[PDB]
Amino acid sequence: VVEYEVVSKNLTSKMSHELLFSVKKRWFVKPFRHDRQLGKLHYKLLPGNYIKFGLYVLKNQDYARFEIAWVHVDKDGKIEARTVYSIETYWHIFIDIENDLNCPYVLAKFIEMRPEFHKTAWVEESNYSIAEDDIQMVESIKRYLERKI
Ligand code: NI
Repeated sequence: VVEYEVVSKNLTSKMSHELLFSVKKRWFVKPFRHDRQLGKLHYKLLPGNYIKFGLYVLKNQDYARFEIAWVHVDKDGKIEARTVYSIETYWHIFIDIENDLNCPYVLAKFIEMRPEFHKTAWVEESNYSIAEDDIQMVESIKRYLERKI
């Protein structure tokens, strides 16, 4: 195993919401600890491939930046992340995606698991898996956001 770290915080002015997805498990990774105090999620990741989903929101700016990063972990414990996608848009539009009936579910779910005020977000025990592989999946999200934006 190897310990990794992302941000999950929702304050007065901004919100940084990062979740990490398991490429193999085809659903989000169950985090071993959450840090309400410093607004952080702590993961114990089997060496493998992982997508990190980033949502960054300046509320007062009605600003939302959504990213997707590829997180590669080797058996030597070495971590390397890279962004593969990024877009910037109105937060109001992003909050609207939650209620979009015909949308990329994992996306509608990520958004939906955003952190409650001053709390962190959380992930639930699951064996559930989406239909598509990580490529299709990412692409479906991209294809949508473009039409959405
Ligand atoms: Ni490798």
